[PDB]
Amino acid sequence: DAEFGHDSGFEVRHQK
Amino acid sequence: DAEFGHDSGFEVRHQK
Ligand SMILES: [Zn+2]
Repeated sequence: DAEFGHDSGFEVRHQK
Repeated sequence: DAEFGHDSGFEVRHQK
């Protein structure tokens, strides 16, 4: 699991 | 899941 904080994060950092 | 590539991403971007 991770999506409770993970949207994406690859160059753009986490947006939520 | 996203943990297979998620280590973080909040300030540093994704490292895994
Ligand atoms: Zn992430």
